[PDB]
Amino acid sequence: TVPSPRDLQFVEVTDVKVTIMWTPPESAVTGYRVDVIPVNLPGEHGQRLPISRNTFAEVTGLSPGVTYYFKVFAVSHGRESKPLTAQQTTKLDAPTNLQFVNETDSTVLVRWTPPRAQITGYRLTVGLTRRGQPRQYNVGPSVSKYPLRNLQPASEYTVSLVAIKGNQESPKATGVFTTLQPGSSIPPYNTEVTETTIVITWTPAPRIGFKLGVRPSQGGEAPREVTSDSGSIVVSGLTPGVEYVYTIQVLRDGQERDAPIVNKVVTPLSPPTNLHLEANPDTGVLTVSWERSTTPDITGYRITTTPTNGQQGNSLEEVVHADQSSCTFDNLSPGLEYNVSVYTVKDDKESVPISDTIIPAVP
Repeated sequence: TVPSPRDLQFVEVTDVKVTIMWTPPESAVTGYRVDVIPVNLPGEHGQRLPISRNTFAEVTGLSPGVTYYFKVFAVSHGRESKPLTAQQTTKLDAPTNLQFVNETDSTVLVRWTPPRAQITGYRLTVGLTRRGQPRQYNVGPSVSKYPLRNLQPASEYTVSLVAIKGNQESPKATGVFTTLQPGSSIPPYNTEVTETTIVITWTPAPRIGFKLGVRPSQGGEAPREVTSDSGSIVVSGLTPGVEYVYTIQVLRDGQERDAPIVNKVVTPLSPPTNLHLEANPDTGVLTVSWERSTTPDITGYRITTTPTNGQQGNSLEEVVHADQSSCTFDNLSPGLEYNVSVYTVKDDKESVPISDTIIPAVP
């Protein structure tokens, strides 16, 4: 009979990571192994951590806003103790890429990318950067844009947006914008950002054009700056996962007669490509491999397996470092269909996955 550890403590709790530590039993122990199991959600994925002599464990690759069981087993003489078990809910992740479109000198359209967690609403705060207290707006959980009105012209505003889920609040997404000078008419424009492009679109008009500059906010790449009267400018060749300052300036009769509009955005992470699944019927292990993501400075990859038949409890995931272009899954039922997905991971951010299905041949 192996005595169990004691006093489970939560050292770090973020949206994607939980660090736990515990007190050893008063007996000689080979090491500890940690299981992480979702409490309520069947679509979520668990993890099994290898044995270690450390009295703490850092668990990453968790889903924001999800409750997990954390179970610590002591190991001795090849036998395991009863688990030391505690529950923790991860925090919410913040909305990303607050974007602003100037419509008039008093109206601005706010846009953003919703967080990964399931939410019940947003709290949107907008106020003059250097004057007074900001207004607050209650925003619904399904929307990704909000119109602002009665703004002071030629004035800089500070904007914050937090996601809400019941009593839980995410960290804030922040941004700044400056309204147009009074009475100024700019053609209606729209912006979109992808992994490698920043695009501006508008309806062409005689003697009106746009200039779009893009440069990395942290430096490291040469700046870009091009113009067009065609109604669209596509700046491609950008690096995924990088913060870019992009500047828009209207051109009237080929001349710059209005102040430039300054914006900031982070390009989405790029997924891995060329996913391959190979199942060995004689050993029972599945090998997953991919071509590295084109995103530099990622933190790793997250690999999930899910049976396509809605089964529960057979949903494990693996987190690997960025030098790994492969991983293996051991106990998958042969003859059954599994969906395997691989995500590029950078801190609490993830790419869209690359996915494929496999039927392990039952020997």
